[PDB]
Amino acid sequence: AAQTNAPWGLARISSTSPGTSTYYYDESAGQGSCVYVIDTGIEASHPEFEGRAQMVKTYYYSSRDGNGHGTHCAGTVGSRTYGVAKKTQLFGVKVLDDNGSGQYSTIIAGMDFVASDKNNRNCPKGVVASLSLGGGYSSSVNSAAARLQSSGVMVAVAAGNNNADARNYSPASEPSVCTVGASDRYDRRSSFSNYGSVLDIFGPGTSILSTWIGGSTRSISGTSMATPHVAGLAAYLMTLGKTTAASACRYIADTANKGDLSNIPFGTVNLLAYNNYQA
Ligand SMILES: [Ca+2]
Ligand SMILES: [Ca+2]
Repeated sequence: AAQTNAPWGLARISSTSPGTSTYYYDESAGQGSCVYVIDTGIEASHPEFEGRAQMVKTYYYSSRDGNGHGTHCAGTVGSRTYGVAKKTQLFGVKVLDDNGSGQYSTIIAGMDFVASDKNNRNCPKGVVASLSLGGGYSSSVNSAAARLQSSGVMVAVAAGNNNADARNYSPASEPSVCTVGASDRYDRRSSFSNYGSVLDIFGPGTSILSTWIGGSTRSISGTSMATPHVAGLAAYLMTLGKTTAASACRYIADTANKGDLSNIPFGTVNLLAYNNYQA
């Protein structure tokens, strides 16, 4: 299946090379897999989610995404136009308030909620979690991402937008999860992207067009937008029976476009998330 004049990020993850604008992907499109977006929530009622999105848990007055971040990250995961996995189920978990911040205790509850809640959802194809959030190192948060991962959920976390080594950010520094750096359309590492041995993969991160609240659309940059891409890709690859939750990260890193990116620090992996789809 080809989606012409697709956002550059989608087009790129179906491409050996930059500069193309068609997104190629198996028409299965992550159907029957579930991506839990742990973020500010999801405007489920956005025409772009086609009913496939729902808020499953909040730690605040409203499960409504007043911020947008989560709706935008959910969009890049499984929105019809902007999503990688156009047929995946998206499960909003609002750990972040409408100011886009959240206590580490809350976030941890959210990761643990998903580990359990997946046993309450139909995901024959397998479960993904897209942690487009981060902050200072915290072994507690790291352990929570590890647990989620262990629980049989592919976890994709942002490296962080600090242009520093991601060893010093959580859950970015957790070994067991898929730490995602960000690239731009010209295959450069996004200026803001965190790096370091801990990173597993890059994903489109700069000027990522995706769904926004008030049923709208807008481009925003950040490793936070790379992550949904890779989460999405994991949902697409699990539905194709090409990988499992446990090994998805490895499988994405094996099948990635190698050496393509410029401005990658020595000892950071030069791997760009590829769907490795042949039409
Ligand atoms: Ca674009
Ligand atoms: Ca976002």
